Amino acid sequence: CIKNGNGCQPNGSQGNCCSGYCHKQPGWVAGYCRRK
Repeated sequence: CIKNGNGCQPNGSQGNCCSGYCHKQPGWVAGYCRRK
């Protein structure tokens, strides 16, 4: 969990990262976490 290299929003099933911040662009399938 956490960091720009971990699953967070693969298919929008209420995606949420422990950090409390994520990142998903309208292109890639699975959105990864984000710290800042």
